[PDB]
Amino acid sequence: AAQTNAPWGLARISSTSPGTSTYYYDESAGQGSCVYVIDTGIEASHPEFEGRAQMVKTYYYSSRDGNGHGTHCAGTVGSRTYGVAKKTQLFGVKVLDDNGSGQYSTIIAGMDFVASDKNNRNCPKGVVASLSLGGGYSSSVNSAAARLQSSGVMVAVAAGNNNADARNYSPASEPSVCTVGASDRYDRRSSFSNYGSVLDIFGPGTDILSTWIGGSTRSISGTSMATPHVAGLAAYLMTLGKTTAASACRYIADTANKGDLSNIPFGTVNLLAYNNYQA
Ligand SMILES: [Ca+2]
Ligand SMILES: [Ca+2]
Repeated sequence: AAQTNAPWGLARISSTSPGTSTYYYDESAGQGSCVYVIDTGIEASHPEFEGRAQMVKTYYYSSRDGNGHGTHCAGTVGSRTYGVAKKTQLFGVKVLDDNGSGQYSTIIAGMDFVASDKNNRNCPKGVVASLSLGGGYSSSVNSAAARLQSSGVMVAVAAGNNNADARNYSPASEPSVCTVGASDRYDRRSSFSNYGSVLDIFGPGTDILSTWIGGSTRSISGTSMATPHVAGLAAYLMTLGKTTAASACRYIADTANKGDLSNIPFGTVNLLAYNNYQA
């Protein structure tokens, strides 16, 4: 399948070079997989989700996304026009309030919730969790991410936007999950992207067009935007049978575009998510 005039990020993950505008992907498109978006919520009624999204848990007064961040990330995972895995099932867990903030205790509870909840869902091709959030180092937050990964969920987390070593941020610094940095359309490390040895992979993160609340769209930037590219790619590859939840991050790194990125500090991987599609 081919989506013409795709958002640059989708085109980038199906090409060995920057500057293309078509997203090439297998028609299976993540069908039979499930992705939990742990964030500010998801506007599930947005036409772009085609009924494939639903809220399953909130830690606040409402399950509504009053911010937009979660809806944007969800859109990059699996919306029709802006998504990597266009037929995946999306589950929203609202651990962030409508200002985009959340206590570590709530974020941890949300991770433990997903580890349990997945046992009540029909996700024959596997389960992914996308965490476009983070803050200062916390061994408790790292431990929760490790548990979620251990339980059989492919965990993808944002490296953070501090232009610093991700070792001082959580859950970015948990080695057992998939830690994602951001690149721009010219294959540069995004100027805000964290780096360091704990990074596993880079994905598109600057000027990413996706769904927004009020049935709208908008373009924003961050490692929060790169993370759902990788989460969606994992769901896509699991549906194809190429990899499993335990090994998807490694498979993605193994099959990535290597050495294409500029402004990568010594000691950080130069690996850009790539779906290796061939018609
Ligand atoms: Ca290349
Ligand atoms: Ca890792």
